[PDB]
Parts: sequence; C-alpha cells; structure tokens
Amino acid sequence: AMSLENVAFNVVNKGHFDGQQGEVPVSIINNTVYTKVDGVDVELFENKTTLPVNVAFELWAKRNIKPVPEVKILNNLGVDIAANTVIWDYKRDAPAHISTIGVCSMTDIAKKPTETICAPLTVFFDGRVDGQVDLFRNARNGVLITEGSVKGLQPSVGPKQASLNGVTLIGEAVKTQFNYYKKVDGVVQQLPETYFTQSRNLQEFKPRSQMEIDFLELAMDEFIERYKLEGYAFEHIVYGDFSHSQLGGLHLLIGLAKRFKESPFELEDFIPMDSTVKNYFITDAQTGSSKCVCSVIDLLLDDFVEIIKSQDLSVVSKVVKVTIDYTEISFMLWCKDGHVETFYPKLQ
Amino acid sequence: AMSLENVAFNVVNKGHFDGQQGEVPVSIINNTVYTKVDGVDVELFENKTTLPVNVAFELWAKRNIKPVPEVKILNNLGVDIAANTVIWDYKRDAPAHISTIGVCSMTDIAKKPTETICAPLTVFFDGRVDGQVDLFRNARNGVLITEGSVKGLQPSVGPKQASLNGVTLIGEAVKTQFNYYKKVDGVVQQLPETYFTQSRNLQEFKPRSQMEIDFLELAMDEFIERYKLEGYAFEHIVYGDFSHSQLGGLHLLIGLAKRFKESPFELEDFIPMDSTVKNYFITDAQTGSSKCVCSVIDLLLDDFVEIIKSQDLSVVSKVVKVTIDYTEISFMLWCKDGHVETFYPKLQ
Amino acid sequence: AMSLENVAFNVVNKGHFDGQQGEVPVSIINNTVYTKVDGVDVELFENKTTLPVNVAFELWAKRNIKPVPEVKILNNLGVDIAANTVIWDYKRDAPAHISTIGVCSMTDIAKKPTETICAPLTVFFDGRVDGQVDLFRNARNGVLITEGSVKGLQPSVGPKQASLNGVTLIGEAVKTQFNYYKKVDGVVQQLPETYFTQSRNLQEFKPRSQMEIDFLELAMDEFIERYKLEGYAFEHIVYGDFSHSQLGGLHLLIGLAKRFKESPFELEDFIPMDSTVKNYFITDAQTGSSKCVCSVIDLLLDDFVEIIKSQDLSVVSKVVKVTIDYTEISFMLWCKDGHVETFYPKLQ
Amino acid sequence: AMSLENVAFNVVNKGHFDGQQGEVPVSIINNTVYTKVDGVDVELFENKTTLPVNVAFELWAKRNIKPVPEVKILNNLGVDIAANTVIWDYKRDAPAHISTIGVCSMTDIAKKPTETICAPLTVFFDGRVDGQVDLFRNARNGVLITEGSVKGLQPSVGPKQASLNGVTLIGEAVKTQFNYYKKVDGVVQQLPETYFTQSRNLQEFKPRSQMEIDFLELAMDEFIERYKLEGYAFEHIVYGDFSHSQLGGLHLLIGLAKRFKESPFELEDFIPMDSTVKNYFITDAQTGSSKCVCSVIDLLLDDFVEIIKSQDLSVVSKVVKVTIDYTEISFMLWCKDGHVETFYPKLQ
Amino acid sequence: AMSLENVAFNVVNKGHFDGQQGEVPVSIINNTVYTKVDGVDVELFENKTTLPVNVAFELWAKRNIKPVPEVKILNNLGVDIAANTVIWDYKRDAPAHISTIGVCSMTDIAKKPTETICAPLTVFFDGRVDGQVDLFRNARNGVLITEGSVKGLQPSVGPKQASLNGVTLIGEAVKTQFNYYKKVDGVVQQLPETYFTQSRNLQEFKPRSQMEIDFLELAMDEFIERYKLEGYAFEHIVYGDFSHSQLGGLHLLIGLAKRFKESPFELEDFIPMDSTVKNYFITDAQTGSSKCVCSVIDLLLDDFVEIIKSQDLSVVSKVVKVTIDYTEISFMLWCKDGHVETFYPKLQ
Ligand SMILES: NCCNC(=O)Nc1ccccc1
Ligand SMILES: NCCNC(=O)Nc1ccccc1
Ligand SMILES: NCCNC(=O)Nc1ccccc1
Repeated sequence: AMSLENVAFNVVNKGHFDGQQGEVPVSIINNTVYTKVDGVDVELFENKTTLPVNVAFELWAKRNIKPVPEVKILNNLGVDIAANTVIWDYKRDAPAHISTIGVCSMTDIAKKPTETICAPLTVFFDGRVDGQVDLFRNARNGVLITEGSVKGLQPSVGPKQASLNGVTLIGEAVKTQFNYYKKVDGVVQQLPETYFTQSRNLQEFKPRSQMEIDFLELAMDEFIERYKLEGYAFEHIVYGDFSHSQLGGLHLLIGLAKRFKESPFELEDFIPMDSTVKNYFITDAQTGSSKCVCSVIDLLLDDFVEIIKSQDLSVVSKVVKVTIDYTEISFMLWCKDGHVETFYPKLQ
Repeated sequence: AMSLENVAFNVVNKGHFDGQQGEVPVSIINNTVYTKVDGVDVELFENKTTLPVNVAFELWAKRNIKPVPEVKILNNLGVDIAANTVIWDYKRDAPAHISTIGVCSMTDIAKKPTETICAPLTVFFDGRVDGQVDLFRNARNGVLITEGSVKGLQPSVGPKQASLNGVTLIGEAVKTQFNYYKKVDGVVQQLPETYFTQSRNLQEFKPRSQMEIDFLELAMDEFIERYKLEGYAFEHIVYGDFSHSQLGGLHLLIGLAKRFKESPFELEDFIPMDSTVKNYFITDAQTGSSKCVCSVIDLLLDDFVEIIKSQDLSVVSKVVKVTIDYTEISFMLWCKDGHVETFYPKLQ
Repeated sequence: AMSLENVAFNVVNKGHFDGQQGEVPVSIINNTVYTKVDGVDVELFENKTTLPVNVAFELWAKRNIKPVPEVKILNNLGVDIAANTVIWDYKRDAPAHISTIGVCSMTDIAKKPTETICAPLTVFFDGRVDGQVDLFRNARNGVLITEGSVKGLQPSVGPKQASLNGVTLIGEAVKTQFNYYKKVDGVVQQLPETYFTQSRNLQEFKPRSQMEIDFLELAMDEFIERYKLEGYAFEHIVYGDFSHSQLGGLHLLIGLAKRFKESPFELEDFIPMDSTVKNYFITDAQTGSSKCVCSVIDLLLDDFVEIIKSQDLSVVSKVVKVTIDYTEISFMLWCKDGHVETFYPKLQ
Repeated sequence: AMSLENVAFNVVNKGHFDGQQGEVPVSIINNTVYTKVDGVDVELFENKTTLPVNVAFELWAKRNIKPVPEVKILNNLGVDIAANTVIWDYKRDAPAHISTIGVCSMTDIAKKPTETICAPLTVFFDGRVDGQVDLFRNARNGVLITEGSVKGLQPSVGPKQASLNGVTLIGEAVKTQFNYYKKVDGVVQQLPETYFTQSRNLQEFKPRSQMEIDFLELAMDEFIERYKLEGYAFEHIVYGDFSHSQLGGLHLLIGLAKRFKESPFELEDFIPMDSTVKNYFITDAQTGSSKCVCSVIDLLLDDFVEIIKSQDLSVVSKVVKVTIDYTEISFMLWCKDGHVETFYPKLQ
Repeated sequence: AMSLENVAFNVVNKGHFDGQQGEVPVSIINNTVYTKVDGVDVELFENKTTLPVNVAFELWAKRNIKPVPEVKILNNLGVDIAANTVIWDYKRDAPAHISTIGVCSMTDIAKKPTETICAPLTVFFDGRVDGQVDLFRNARNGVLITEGSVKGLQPSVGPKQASLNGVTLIGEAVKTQFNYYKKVDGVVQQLPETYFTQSRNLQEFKPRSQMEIDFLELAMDEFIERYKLEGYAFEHIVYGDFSHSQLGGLHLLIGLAKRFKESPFELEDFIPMDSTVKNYFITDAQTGSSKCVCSVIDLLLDDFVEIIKSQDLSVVSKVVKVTIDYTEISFMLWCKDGHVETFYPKLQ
C-alpha cells in the first residue's frame, strides 16, 4: 500500500521509511518535496538525481540505514543491483544502482532476486538480512557480505570501514568489517589478494600507523631518513613539489593532509563519485602551483611504501598494476639511474 | 486513504476520481504527471495551474462531472469556494476557486462547510447532493443551485445552459436550468431580474430566435428595415464598421459570427477567463481594421434590441447599467439628434 | 562521431538524422532545443518525453522515416525494443520503447541485437533492412516484418495500414502491408487468426465497405432492416442511446463518426496512447448524455456484424474473447430472450 | 517609470503597452506570467523565447500593433534591430530581433538610434513615426519604410501585404504597401528589381489571378494546354508526382493547395520561421509518397511561369538566381532535349 | 569540431577543455550537465548563469586555468571582452564578460580580435600568449597584461595578486604581478597612480606589514598610541562601534578580521560580485549591533592610514576621491573641531 503520502509520513515520523502506515500531505514544486507542517511548507527532500522527484524521494527514504560496503567497493566488485534495499550514494545524492528489487514499483525490475531478470546481473546480498545467504547460493551472479562465517564458502576479509548513512567509519558500536563473496555464472569466486584505501577526509585526517604518525610529525628529510626511503621520490610523490607552475607529484592523501595543516589548497572534484583513485584539479593557495588532473589515492602509508619497494627500477617507464579495493589500479612508474623519478596512479 | 497513486489509479480506471481503492505507479517530471503504461510513460495530466503539480492533479481528478453553473455565473454571484467538490475552469485549465472543503488536504480550509472558517465565505451548495439544501439554510453565506422547489426559499430561474465537463450545453438528457439562491450575512438575498448571455462559440454559432435567423440570413439595410431599428446604430454596434484604421463597433457576438462566414479575424483574448463581457484585441484579416480593447457580449439579439430600444436617446452620454448574468454590466450610450451614435459595454 | 551539434545539423539540413557530417550551434533552454538561425533562436525540438532534452532530441531525429507497424500492433506483439532504429510514438511525442540498440549511446543497451542483453527481449526486426531477417533467425526473441516471402518462415499478413511519420495510411507509393513473424524462447510462435482495427479519425472518417456507406447514409431502423440486424442492439451499441444521464452504448467508431456530422461531442482521451480498444470520457454536447469510461473500438462495420452475429445469445452474460490486432480483446455479451441487451469491449 | 506591474497593467487594461500609468499584481511561475483576476490567477503571457520570462513579457506587450513588413522581408534586407519598437515574430512567439533601442532596459543597447552602438547595425526605421525619416538620413546603416514619397530618396515599392498582429493581409482600412529604402556604410543602396512571395496559407488559399483560378479549377493536361506550358515539367514541379517512394517535385504552394482539397498531407516545418523559401518534410497521406527536404515557395503562378519560360533550356544543369523578397533565391534548373526535367529552389 | 560531447569528454579526462578529441555521453536535466560514469549519471556542471546550460558548460570548461587579473581590476579598466579565452568570474559562477572571441560559437562575436566588431570594445590581451602583444598594438581599444617589459610601452605595475582558478593568491610558483597597458581610440594610456585592495578573506586573513601585525596583536588604545592615530576615528572606522542599535563604522577588512577572532558576525553579500568596495548587511552576533549597507574595503592598513593622514579636516563633510584598483572610489569624510568623526567609502 505504497504512496508518496505514506513515504513522506515515514520521513516525517520515523526519520526514514519504516513500513509504518499513515499519510502526510505533500506538495511537489519542481525537483523538491515539501510537507505542510502546520500552515507552511517544510522541505523534506531536494532532488539531485536524474530520476523523477517522487521516484527518487521514495528511493532516498527507503535507503539502507545499516553500515553497508562503500560504493567504490561495490562498483569494483561488478555489483549491478541491490537485493530488496537501496544503497544510497551519498557522494552523488542519488541511488547507487540503476534498478531496484522489491523496493520501489517504478524502479523495480523484480520483487525477489530469484526472478530470471536478475540472473545475469550481479545482485548484492546482505548476509545480515534473513535468507540472503541462501539467495546468494542459488543466485546465478551475486556479491554477498556477511559478518561472520558461511559454511563451505571461502571468505575474503574486506575493508575495516563501511558507510553508515554517508559517514564512512570504522565501527565500534557496530561491525563494519565484512566477509566478501562473489559468484560468476554459478561459480563461487576466489577474490584477489588486495589492498584497501583508507577512505579518509582532508579536514579530519587521522594517522593509522607509526609510519603515518612519523610522516605527519617529522620533517621531510628525517621521515625518509628513518624509513630508508632514499631514492623513492617521496619528496615529489608524497610530499609534493610546489615550486613550479605545474604542481609536482602530491598523489597520496597523507601528503595533502600534511600540506593542509600548514597551508590550504583548492581540490576541484570535477567527477564527484566514489572511486579507488580520485582525480582532482588542485591549486595550492600559497605558492600558486596547480595541476588539472592530479590523481590522489588514499592508501595506508606503509602500503604505498611496500608497493613502491616491491618494484623494479630498471626501465624508464612501465605500467605497474596493483590490486586495490578489488580492482586493478594501473600506475605509471617512472625511473632514472636506479631510482624513482615519479610513481603516480595511471590516468585511464 | 488519499494518495497520488490512488488518485492516478482512479484517473486510469474510472476516467476521474471515483473513491475506488487501488494504486498505479506515477512519475512527476516538472509540471506533468505520467504513469508507466507497460514499459513507457503515458501522460495523465499537464499542470497549467499556479498550484503544485500533484495538488492540482488531485483537484482536476476530483472535479465535478455533473452539469454545474458556468464560472462567470458563479463569479457574478460572489462565489468564493465550493462545498465538497471542485468546480473546474476549463477555460483556464485550473480550479475555479482558491481553497477547497472536504476534497484535497493540501487546499482544504475545512472538511465540512459548517466550520467557522467558511462562515464569511460564500460557499457554493449543490442542492442535487444529499443534505446541501440544509447546509445552505445554516450556512452564513452561500449560493445554492436546485433542480426543483425548496420550501420557503424564493427561487431565481437561472440560465438554460450549464457546463458539463467544459461543454456549455442546453441539456436534454440532463437538467441544466437551475434555481439560484444567495445569502449574505445569514440573510437570503433577493436575486435581481436579469438577462443571460447565450454562451456561444464563433466557430459553431447557431441562431436562437427568428430575429437571429433574419440577422444571419438577410442583408444589413433590410434586417434593420424589418425590425424597425432605424436610429439605433446597429450598422456600427452589431454589424461593425471595418472602414477606418480602428475597427468600429462590433460588440455583439452575432455580428462577429456573421462577419466570420464571409471573412476571418484574429481575436486575442488577453485575459483568458469566463466573463459576461469579454475583451478582445481584434484584427479583421480582410480590411486590416483593428481594436485593442473590443468589448464583445453574447446576448440573444432580441435581448440587445429590447435593451437599446427601451433606452432614452435625449442626452449625449449616459451610463446604462443592465443586469446580465446577475451582474450590473455598465454600458456607455452615446447619442445625437434622437439616434444612437454608439452603445457599447463601458470600459471601467 | 555523434554529438548534439551534429544531430541538430542533420535536423536543420536533412530534415532528420541522415548520418551527414557537420555541426550547427545549439542552445538548450529547459526541455526545448534551439538553433541560432542568423541572429535569433529558432526552436528545433520541444521535449515532451521523460528522457533528458538532448537524449530525446537525438532519438526523435534518429526516428524511422519509412512506414512501420502501428505502435498498438507492436505493443500487442510484445515488442520491447527496436533493432538499430527508433520507432516514434507520434501519439505521445516520445520513443515507443524504453531502450535502443546501436542508435543513441545514452539509451543503448547494445550496439547489435546479437548481444546477450537482447536475448530475453523481443527485438523488432525490419526485414526491409539488410541482414535483419537472419538476425531474426538467430535472435532468441523477436518480431520480424517483411514485405515479401521469407523461406521456411510461416507468414502472417498484417494490417493494410502502417504509420508513415505519424500519418496512418494505406500506402500506394509504398508498401504498408507486412508479413509478421514472432519468436519466443528461440521458437517461432504461430500468430493467431485475427481482425484488424481500421485506425481511422473522427474528423476524416471514410467508409471502407458497402455496409459502412449504408450505415452513414441510411436512417437507423432501415440500415438494421437491410442488414437483418434485428435482436443485436445496434441501436444501443453502434448508434448510441443519448436519452439518459449516462450515455448508452456508442462503442464502434463508425457510430461516433455518424453522431459527429449531426452534433459534436467531447472525447477525453485520459490515457493518451495507441491501443486496440481506446477508453474515452465522452460528453455529447447536444443532449448532455455522458460516460466516464466509454470503450470505443474501430473495427470495419462488417467485422463487428460478423463477430456479434456468430455469437450465441442463450446466456445472460459471458466473456467473448476476439483476436483483434494480435491481442485477445475481451467483450461482455449481455442477452435476454434471444437478443443482445449490450455487447461492449469488457472493462478489465 | 517602467515595471513588471505597470507592463501587466497595460496588458490587462489597454490590450498591450500604451504608456498608461498603473499597476496590477503579478506572479511568475517558471516561464509564465499570471495576474490575480479576483481570487484566482489568470495567465497573461506564456514565455516561448530564450529571454527571461519578464524581459520577454515586456517586449511582447511593447510590440508594434500597426502593419509592419513581414519578418522574411526584414531578414532579407539585413535588418538587425528596430528603432524604438518591437517587431514580433508571431511565427516563433519571440521578438524578431536580438536587442532593442529605447524600449526595454534589459534588452536595450541604446535609447536612440543616433548612438555609436547603432552605427554598424542596420536599424529599421518606420517613416510613419515622427522624425524617423531624418533618423534614417543620419543613420549610418538602416532600412526605412514609408507610406508615401520622401524627397531625394529613390523608392522601392514593396509587397502589397504586411503583418498586422500576426495577420498577414492586404490592407484596405490601412496601408500595407510601403516604400523601401536601404543604406549601407552611410550610402543609400539601390534595392534590386524583385518578385514578392504571396505569403498565403494552405487552409485558406485563395487564387490571385486568372491563371491561378484556371490552375485550381481545370484538370492537369488542360491547364498546361491553355497556358502553353509544354516542356516545362509543371506536372512534376507544380502538380507533384505522388507515384514513387520519394514525393516528386511539389515546390509551388498553389500545388500543395490543389492537392489539399482532394487529399491531406503532413508538412513538418522543422525550422519554424518566416523565409522566402520554406523547407518541409512532406508525407502525402493518400499515396504514402514523402520527401525529407521539400523546398516550397509561394510565388504568384504567373510569376513562376514568367520565371521558368524566360529560362534557357540548353544546358543539363545550371544555377538560376531569382530576386524574390529582396533576396537572391538560387534554383537548380535541370533539362533534357529542350525541356525542363525539374526546376526547384536549390538546396544550399 | 566542437560539441557538447567533446567538451564533456575534456572535462572528464583533462579536468577542463584541452582541445583533445573524443566524446563522452551527456544528459541535460534542466540547468545541470551529467555524464554516464558506468551505469549511473555523475554531475559534471551545475548551471548558475543566465546562459543556456550547454552554452555556459562550454564557457566554464574553456576557462583560463592560468593566473589572470581579478574581475574587479578588469571591470575598473573598462574591459568588455577577452581575446580568445574565458575569464571565469568565480564569485558569480558565470563568465565575466557578455560575449567571446574565438572560443564558443554561440557567444562568439568574432574569431579574432582584429575584426571590426571588436574595434569599439576594450578587448583584454594576455601578453603571455603568443602574438597578443602585437594584437594590442593594432587593436583600437584594449587592456594588455604582460609579465615583463614591452618595448616602447610605458608599464603600470598592477597588484601583487591574481586569480588562479578562483584562488586569489600572491604567486611564488607562478608570476601574479603584471604590467598593465590600456589604449583608448588607438592612443596608449597613462594609467592613474593607484592603490590596490589586498583581496583577502575573513576566515584566512593574514597581516601584510608591521602596522597590520601591531593592529591584530595590540589592544585598541595602544595601536593608535604607537601609530599617532589620535583624532582619526580609528576606534569607529577601523575598530567598529558595537554599542548602539546601528553598528558604527567597521569599514576596513582588517577590523572585521580582528572582530572575527573574538566574536562572529553575519555578512550578507546582497550583490555577490567582485568590486573594489564591497557592500554588506552586517549583524554582530555578540552585541546585536547591525547595519544594512556597510561598505567594507580591504586596503593595506598603512595605505588607509596614509590616505586619512593626507586629508584636510576643516569642513564638516566633503567627497574624498581616491584612486584604488584603477577606479575613482569616492569616500565621505566627516569632521568636527579638527578631527575625523567618520571616513567611509561613499554609497554610490
Ligand atoms: N480563469 C482563472 C482560472 N485560474 C485559477 O483558478 N487558478 C488557481 C486555482 C487554484 C489556486 C490558485 C489559482
Ligand atoms: N504512449 C507512450 C509514449 N511514451 C514514451 O514512450 N515514453 C518514454 C520513452 C523513452 C523512455 C522512457 C519513456
Ligand atoms: N523565428 C525566430 C524567432 N525567435 C527569436 O526571435 N528569439 C529571440 C528573441 C530575442 C532574443 C533572443 C532570441
């Protein structure tokens, strides 16, 4: 017994859609949903999606309010659709997937993922919901997340962090570390050995190791000195060269976090989505140095050190593929006389 | 248990709102309501009101599908609101009135007209609906329409025609002639002795008397000759002078209907509504004669003849008030040497 | 090398998309596409779809400009998508189908119909285009139209009429009669023995038989007298009873065409689309008789006569299914004492 | 003392802007202007321009309500701007020109055409307004229209017809024939000896000569027989060949008017504007013959006869330039053995 | 070979328009540009201008990504248009100028500034681009910026700061100090002796002299004591009187910066543009003192001290013109008994 008036009632009284019965009066003026809160109109939802205002209002209200895998993780694992839930893409103010299953009649391609329409698309299954583990076992294609062990299935320990209502966090009061399982054409998969991006902010960056505390506390030539990083171009790649017209290096988030405490800079996110490697148009406000496409990746500093140290420095330029967030991230490794000139994530 | 999905279901399955239960999936794109009719979107309603698309969609679907008094008649009788119905302005694609009573939660000022909010408003009562005659008796202000007699209430036989879903007709299968009753401050006000406009189109004009058949068939100087209309300026007022830069006279619809069979002309309705006197920006396409404000009124030709003949032709210019459609329409009667120079509905 | 500027160039110089190279300057204001035609903006396309203005502009410009099966025929044959073409719904100003194949990158689900995404969808194949007959043979699901014979494939002679740029016509300079072929699950399905709706207008109705000329020329009780239609309720079903508040019968377009010459009436098409049975909210402007859902079907008069005469008139009410336009149209046949009380296309 | 409320007051009380003082309350909902006409909103103007709703509302209200040269004539004479008036494009619901002079502050580039900004623009001068003849004499570039003689200035008798509020007419009550004068770089340019298009409609076409009455009344092979048009392909060019898939010829409006009485056809005006040669996407509804770009020009039949007969028929294909409406319209004259194969307005 | 799909491709892959070939699929939904980044739509640009979404998307992507003079500087120097570049007005989310030269076909008035259309408008020339110095020499009117010396031309050292992608900075990695050259009607100009506004933020204000460090560090009556500012009303003008209903003085940004560390206040920028003197509706959140138009100018404290000290204090009120940012800023100097009562930038 779904309706715009019942969906808005749930937003008004339960904070989101809770299946409760009741209706509040709604008015729609363009791409914005309002409700008469005694006399005057109070805005419940502003549509920022490509979907019709009422269809997207419902999807937003029927979003998952539990910690779910980050959109980048789901996209890297070829997830197409979610089973009986809406993964809200909080960085895009839109539903993460094209269609739904058993959620909104207007976006729904199926009511249950058992239907032939779902057979070819990798349906996401939340093992924390009743019966979704068995739905994954019978599903032709899928991605399952579980909190604990699944009999028979070989687990793949995912990232420590998950998204709770847009907030990317490492849960303490809730579990955010999941077991990943992927299936392709009925065959259970052996997920790759992978690294995970730390998914941190520039404003609230916090070091997650002793190397990260030493990088943020110690001066440039003494962090490298302590960690034997001579000839790995950390001064260029991680610290960033702000001396010339084009901003040099600055590809690890920890370097942007360190440059931030001292001086600010503009990061223009021209493709605002969730990806393992993010591209920014940076302008360092102090020096005036700038770059149009500056690929910034947030790896744990020890992980980037372990990646660059596990490399061959003989050729001038080669493509270094690294499995990060279940995806093959290509990097361009530039060299000269046994040392790194630059090592940035490849612009593909 | 009202909702956009239940209103749209009723539009799809009953042609309008019929109180039936059920829901169809709806999408709102700007000011237009669509429903997925197997695979693709079919438009159910295009919003042309100043109300939000969904609020107006509901009002339109909950419109009166029975013959109701023409909007001009309701406007002349100082009607402000309708009791438990929506009177639709098919001339402007919008509800004839600002607020509702027991229809739409978003426009509703009351559920029943007995409430104190309705006391100073002239609520329209349809005596054809159960209990609306008594609601008129207790209502402080109102306008009642009945098919037959109401005990004690002095009747006022209204126009032969009524609006059935936009179609202004003289009913045969239904009753379009009503009894009018008005009350102001709790006192039943006596309705004036009035004329009624024939509410006809220019494309489908049809004469409604022998004088009207003689006017549309005979030549100019022989219609006047037969009906002794010498000295009343019917050549200017009713026939229309298309000889100078400014179009002369042409104020009776029957004259526009006669000029239409021979030659076309552009009538720019710059204030699109239903009024007893309509103002048009006319451009006669044959001669090129034109007028910016040309007040055109559709009275029965015999009625205009009976109005002008009964007028005193001694003074040069006087204001002639005539009760038409329950409103006092002022006219400017111009004269010279015992004859009418011009007689037009006065520009206030 | 597709672009909004190349699509608009083709609209400006070729009348539609013709694959020609070149670009005209375009501006987009809301849901409307304009081109600067020396100094000022001339409107090339007004978006009436639920697709983005530029995505729909391209689909409209890349429409099929050859006679194609009417949208109702394609909808009755379960057609979901078109192979490398856009079938335009001129009745709703929008593409007849949700997605495209090898036409627009933004709507495209595939470049060629051979792809696994097209396997469960009924792809429409135009046998008049090179290689589309073989594509139908290999396609898991499809609907093929051919001008002549296809070896092995059992033909189904479709309607005489087809849609040429919105114009439903019976071609003389072009072939509008096609051979239909349908396949489901990789199996060529036998098309039913069917009737075809004449797809005519109310304004320009033209009789297509001697019975139709006799119906439009003769009086009521002498058309029935000549065609021995005693006891079949043609006075109610085909002629229409305009005597009571609710309009009786009037379910054959030929009856609406005959009532039209004498008097006008309002037909509110509340679900604007192309269907075998159309539902209208009729208001006869002369009598005032009206119906909310009046199912009107345009069969050839001889076909409706042949359908009703062959029916058994013993039971009071039975569901009469008739195959019209490849769909099983249900009808409710009401009877009493060996004669038809009413026989209308059943309201599901 | 200009304002949206004063402009709307003038629209409401004078039919257009008349410089009168006063203000009515206005509301703007999207691209539409409304005024509260007692209780409810009545629409005064729907914006169809690329200008802001209020800026265009004012331009429309301050339009020229006198007969002015047709937009095509002004466009052919290189007119860029109007002096202290707004020439309205009733064919596109927008001001014919980009900027204004002494009309709207928001579009105004100058208050008077004497200003240096107007010097390289061809300002249109209406000699019927006080002082505009002298403004033309001092204006570096301009186009002047006068009713009578201007001393020293060599006249160019323009078309018999002019546009009066969208209505293209040959004035009787007003003068529609003007004297044209053009100046370029401060030098009075001699206007060419030209033909004029008759500017007629397909619905209300009326012959304007004995040849045109004979063409619309007589059969094909006897109109040509009477007017000695053997060997000029009037059967193809003017009559139109509806026998093959592509519609042949049909380039004179009189041929479309003659084909119209018998059978209808769809003319898709894909570039909606006023031009000497119009391009249409025609689909003959009877035969099914069609053309994507069918250049249709409305010349007087005698004028087209006089153009084609005077042409040399020796070469296979040559470009025939003809001065029509002050513009050199190119035509492609195709020939074989002393006769015309085709003669159409050339597709540039 | 320009197009919406090529412009968006460049935004997606190069961070801005870089002339690279390629096309990404785009959808336009109202005033917002999106691109399908695998499955779902990612927003590339939200239109905040008065230009059509696609025309303004292109201008934004084709913006100058090098340090250019601040919009206020260009407006003060009468710059009308830019030569073969787009100066983005980052404070207005729009292109700084009406038209373009050799950038966007839809805004372009010329391809090269040598054209007669550019002769009367002051074209901005960037001497850092090849051949723009010579274009300035031949240009009738222009404003040239060079990094170094131009033979013959007398330089005018502009501000230390320039705008790099919205970021107003004093370049270290790039040059931001330019040489200004202006030309009027072919005559090279002697630019005025001028002051420059420091163009600083309230959040990140940084002192740029010893007087500014003493003002931000020292208490009120000891800064004045040290700098002999007795009788110059710095307590009112620069410090600000927050004791009465109307906020007194507070006209120098350094005073707003000092009041900010202690307590916050609301600055309503009701005309959000870049001007030498900015007008704000201030409300001091601590005291409740407020002003509707509070003219705030960011001069270096030593410059304001040198301006007020270089004044005559005899008359009660006079207009003090000061050349700041190449424009004549008027100030109202109020006095009594040989001292300043107030000295604020004049409200013109
Ligand atoms: N002829 C005037 C018709 N227009 C309206 O009736 N507009 C309206 C309706 C409801 C609320 C506000 C305005
Ligand atoms: N009679 C229905 C026609 N309407 C449509 O066909 N709408 C549409 C087209 C493409 C994508 C989504 C909706
Ligand atoms: N047939 C073209 C008519 N369209 C316009 O004239 N558009 C317009 C008007 C004023 C400013 C910008 C565009």
